[PDB]
Amino acid sequence: NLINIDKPIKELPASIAIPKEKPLTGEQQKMYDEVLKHFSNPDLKVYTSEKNKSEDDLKPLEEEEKAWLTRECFLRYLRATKWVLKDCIDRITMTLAWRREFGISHLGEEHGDKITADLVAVENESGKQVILGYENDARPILYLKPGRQNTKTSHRQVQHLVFMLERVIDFMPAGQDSLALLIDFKDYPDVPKGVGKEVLHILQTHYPERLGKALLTNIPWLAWTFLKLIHPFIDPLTREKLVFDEPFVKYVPKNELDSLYGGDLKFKYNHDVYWPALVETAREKRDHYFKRFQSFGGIVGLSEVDLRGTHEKLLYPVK
Amino acid sequence: KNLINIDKPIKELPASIAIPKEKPLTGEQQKMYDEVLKHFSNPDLKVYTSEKNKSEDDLKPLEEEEKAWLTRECFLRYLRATKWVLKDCIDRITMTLAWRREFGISHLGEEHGDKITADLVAVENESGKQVILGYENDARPILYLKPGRQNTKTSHRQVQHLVFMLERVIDFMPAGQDSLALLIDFKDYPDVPKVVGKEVLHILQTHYPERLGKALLTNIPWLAWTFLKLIHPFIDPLTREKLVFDEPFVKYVPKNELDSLYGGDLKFKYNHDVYWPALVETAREKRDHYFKRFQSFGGIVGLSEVDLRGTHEKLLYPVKS
Repeated sequence: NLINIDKPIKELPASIAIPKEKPLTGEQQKMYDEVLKHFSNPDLKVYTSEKNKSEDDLKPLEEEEKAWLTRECFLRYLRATKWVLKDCIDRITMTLAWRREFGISHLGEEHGDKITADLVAVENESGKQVILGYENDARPILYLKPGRQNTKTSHRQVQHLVFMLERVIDFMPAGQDSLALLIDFKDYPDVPKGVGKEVLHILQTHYPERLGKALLTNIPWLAWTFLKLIHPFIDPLTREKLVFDEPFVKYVPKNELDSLYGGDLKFKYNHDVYWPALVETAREKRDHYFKRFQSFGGIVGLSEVDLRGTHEKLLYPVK
Repeated sequence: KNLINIDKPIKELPASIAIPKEKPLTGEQQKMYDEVLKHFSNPDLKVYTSEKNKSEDDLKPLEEEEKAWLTRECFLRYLRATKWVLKDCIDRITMTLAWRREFGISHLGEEHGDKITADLVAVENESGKQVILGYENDARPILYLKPGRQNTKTSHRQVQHLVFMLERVIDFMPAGQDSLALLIDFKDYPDVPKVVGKEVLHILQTHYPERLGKALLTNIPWLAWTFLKLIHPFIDPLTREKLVFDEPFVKYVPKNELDSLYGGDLKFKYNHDVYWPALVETAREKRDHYFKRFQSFGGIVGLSEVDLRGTHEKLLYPVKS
C-alpha cells in the first residue's frame, strides 16, 4: 500500500473537491466594494516599510502588488477584522508595507524579491519543513518538524519560515486559500544539534485567515496537559481548527498523508531532489498566476479562482 | 541586601495583606444556595463510595469529616463553577465526595484515616519540585511548581503527591480566601539528577473548582511561548486574566512574600529535612483547629470556612435552620 515519494505533489487530485465558498451577505458585499474602491485608486500611495513607516515615504502600487491584492485577499482581511472597514484597509496597507520591508513584495525572486530560494535553502536541508499533499478540504499541507532543527537562531530562520508560507500559498488549488499545518513535536536525534517575537508579529499581523487546520502530534505530555487545561476556554471557531489525539486520516486522505502519521506516503527528505522540485513547481504556479493577471488587464480585485485557473472567461469579473 | 533567609513555609498571612471582600449573593443565588444546603443537610443522604467504580448498589452516608468539607464556600465554589446550574452543582459535589473517598483523602487528614499520608508522598518532594511558600497580593497562598526539578519516575504516586500538596496549600488558606496562586517555573535544573497525564487532568478539571486564582508563569521555552501567544487572543477573558507572563512577579506578590529567584526578597533554599516536617506540622495544626471549630459549632454541613479558620467566638455565618 506504500507509495514512495520524494517531491511535492503538484496538483490537487480530482478525488478531492473544492469546498463551496461561504456566501457573502448583501451588506458584506457592499463593504467589499468599498475595499476594492480604496485599492483601485490610481493615485494611491502606501508606506515602504512597517517598522520604519514614515508619512514622508510612500510609493504607488507596483504591478506585482496589484496581483497580490485579490478578491480573496480582501475577503481574508475583511473576515479577520470582523468586517470593520477602517481596520481592514489599515491592515492590508501595513501588510503591503511589511512585504516591501521584508523582501517579498514582488511575487518571486524572478521579479526582484530579496528573499530567494538560495538565501533560505540551507534552512531546509534537514527537512524541518515540508510542503506535501492536500487534506480533505483541498488545503495544501505544510509539515513543521521542529525536532529536525539544523541551524542556529538567526533572522534567516524567519526568512525561511516566510518563504515556505509563501510557497505553500503558491500551492493553493484554485478555490482554496487556507492551508493545513501538520506539526510533529518529536525530537529527531538523527539530525545533529527576538526571533520569537518577530515570528509572532508576522503570523498574527500579515497572514490573516490562512490557518485552516492545525494537526498536532507527538505532543510532550506536560505541554499536552496545559493544552487540555486551556482547551475548554478557547473560542469555538479557533477550537475547531486544532486536531490532536485523533487519527490524521480522519482529516487527510491516506494517499495524501505521510506514512509516519498513518498515511500511505513513504516520504524521505532528500534535499537535492525535493528542494529543486519545490522551487520549480512553485515558480511555475507563480508564472501562470501572473500571466493570467496580465491577460485580464492587470487590475486590482481579480479572483484567485480565475488567476489560478485555466478557464477562458472570468468567474469573478471586477467592478 | 534586603534578602531574608527562609527555609520553612510562612505559617500565617501577615497583617499587611488585606483579605478581599466577598461580593454579596443575589436573592436568586441565595435561594439556590439554600437548595444545595438542604440537599447535603439531609440526614438520610447517601453518596457513592467511588467515582471510577460508582455503583447505585454502594452508597454510604456522610462521615463527620465529610460534613466538615461541605462548607458554605465549598457550595459556592461549585455553584460558580457550574454557572449556577443547581443539578450540575449537586452532581459535581457528589462525584467529588465519591472521588475523595476512592482516592484516599475523604477524612481530612491521615490522623482521621486518610490512605494518602505525608510518608507515602514525601520522597516525591525530596528535590523541592513543589513548594508552598508565601501569600500574594490578594492573600492567596502560593504553590511553586518546578517541573525541571523532577526527581521520580512516572507513577500513580506522583499524582498522589500532587493531590497531597493541593490539599496542603488549601490547608494554608487564610480565613476569607479559598483560591491559590500557582507560580510555575519551567527552567531545567541539571543539578537535580535526571531519573497519568489523563488522571491528573481529570482531577484538576473535575474536583478542584474555583481554586486557581492566579497562574504566574516564568522561564517559558520560546516555542511553547510562541504557541501560548498565538492562542492567547482566543482564550476567554475571565481565564485570560488569571494567567500572568512576561510581567514582573512583584506586581502580583509582595517582595517579602516572593522567592528572590523571581525578583522577591525571600532567599529560599529547599532543604527537605527542614522544610518537609515544617510543612506537614503547620498544615496539621491548621486542620486540627478547623476541625475543632467545626465540632464546636455543632458539626453540621454548611458552616463557613471564615468561621472554621478563625478564632472569633460568635459565628459570622450562622447556618439557616
